[PDB]
Amino acid sequence: CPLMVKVLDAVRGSPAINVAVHVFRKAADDTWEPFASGKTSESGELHGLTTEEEFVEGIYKVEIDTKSYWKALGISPFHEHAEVVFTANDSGPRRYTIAALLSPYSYSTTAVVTN
Amino acid sequence: CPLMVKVLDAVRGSPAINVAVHVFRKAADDTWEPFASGKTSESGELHGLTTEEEFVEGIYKVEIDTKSYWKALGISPFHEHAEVVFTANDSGPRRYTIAALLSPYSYSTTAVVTN
Amino acid sequence: CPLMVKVLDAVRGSPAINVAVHVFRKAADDTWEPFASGKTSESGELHGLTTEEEFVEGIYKVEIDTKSYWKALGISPFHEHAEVVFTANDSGPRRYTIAALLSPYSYSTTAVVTN
Amino acid sequence: CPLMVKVLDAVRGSPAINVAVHVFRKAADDTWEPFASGKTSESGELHGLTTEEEFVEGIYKVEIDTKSYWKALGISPFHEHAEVVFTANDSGPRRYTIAALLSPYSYSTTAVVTN
Ligand SMILES: Cc1cc(-c2nc3ccccc3s2)ccc1N
Ligand SMILES: Cc1cc(-c2nc3ccccc3s2)ccc1N
Repeated sequence: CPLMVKVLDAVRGSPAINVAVHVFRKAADDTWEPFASGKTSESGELHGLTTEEEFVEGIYKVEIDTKSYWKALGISPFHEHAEVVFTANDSGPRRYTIAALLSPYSYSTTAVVTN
Repeated sequence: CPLMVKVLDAVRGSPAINVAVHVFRKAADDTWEPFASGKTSESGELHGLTTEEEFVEGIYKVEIDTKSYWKALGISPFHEHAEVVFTANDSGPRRYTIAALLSPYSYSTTAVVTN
Repeated sequence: CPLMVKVLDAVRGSPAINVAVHVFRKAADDTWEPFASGKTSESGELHGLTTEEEFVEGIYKVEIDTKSYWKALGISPFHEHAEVVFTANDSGPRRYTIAALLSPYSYSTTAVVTN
Repeated sequence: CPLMVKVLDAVRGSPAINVAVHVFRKAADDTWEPFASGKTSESGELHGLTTEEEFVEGIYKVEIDTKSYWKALGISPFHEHAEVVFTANDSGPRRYTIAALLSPYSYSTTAVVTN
């Protein structure tokens, strides 16, 4: 509910299906601890990463494994992955959608924060 | 069902709400005839523009009235509107989503074509 | 000099070379009159479209012929072209760079306005 | 010369000036070692980060300090920074331009790779 990831393919004009996504939370020692992960669905979406109880304020990193996605399509890509790093705050809207639009040599990302 | 428009605001990190959208279809005389229109919802989406029966193959133009959107937020914009021009074909997937991500001096658009 | 167009290819990570560009200006009768045209160089850039004297106040449309670009590379893209429509020089003369980043099913455009 | 960074502001339609950029290279022990750093000029560009001799094969991370950029302009943005991670020079030496287009809740990045 509170954190969703959506991935789109700008070459095929389609959801980016079966993309691995890893979420990390910054620890007190300034290391990235694993938090949640999954693979995007047939709709390009990854739901159920976390719960309101566990998604406390902090710095989070969403890593989208774009290189493996392009390699599986036979397309040489530029990036190792796409990383989205942000602070979650409780004074802001409650639902976070991290969206990424992928091309072999480019990506765009935006946050949609609602409620 | 066959044609949906989704608009996002990259300044606020939100759906772009109440954006006027006008759809045109190219006529035989190479003029743009009005086809469908509406305003985006609270989710930034505009549904119900057309039906499968009416959405025949042809060249379509989706005009998103970005200038009025930014002016209503007190932000000086660059573009008069964002225009998305494309051919609809029956050999391709059946549902078209035209997505646009808006900033005052920039926009990005992508097509998600599924089924 | 006062109007430059730069086009990049997000699939190859390269300038988009030999892209046709047509510029129009809205006339008093609300028709798009031809204003200037050209093709991008090896650097993806198109210079020398107009002069300070000729580039008067008005509403301009920069049409970037993306479909022909992709088709020549063996890709059947979504868009017919990318159109950038804006009011120019209404505060006085300015220098405009219209940049476009192209993918088969997506494009992004931004303006850099100086002076 | 072999590595350049260019940053644009999609809110103002201008180069993003005085943006801090830190480059890291992955070491044999899989740690990110500092490689180069600098700030964008009035043109939004950062030149002279490295040399052909020093810019050997490896995995590099270009960290663009977008949060500090927006905060200085009175905007509380979403991202901590924009990170661009890529393998460089594995086919031989190349010239890399990392471009980023910034909005408060979104960024786009592309690579132009030549030679
Ligand atoms: C980064 C980016 C994202 C999008 C989209 N987000 C969403 C989010 C939810 C549903 C459809 C879409 S489509 C569209 C254009 C760009 N550039
Ligand atoms: C990431 C991105 C970058 C650009 C631009 N790169 C350059 C590089 C050199 C000169 C002008 C421009 S403009 C345009 C659109 C997007 N989305």
